[PDB]
Amino acid sequence: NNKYKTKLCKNFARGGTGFCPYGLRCEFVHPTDKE
Ligand SMILES: [Zn+2]
Repeated sequence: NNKYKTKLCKNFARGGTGFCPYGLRCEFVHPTDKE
């Protein structure tokens, strides 16, 4: 289900930028990040 590391970025939150400045190195987990 969840290992608790599913922190959808404020960047990728609807109404935000949609781009994390950190990219892949972003600590916040993207909804794009699949297994
Ligand atoms: Zn991110």
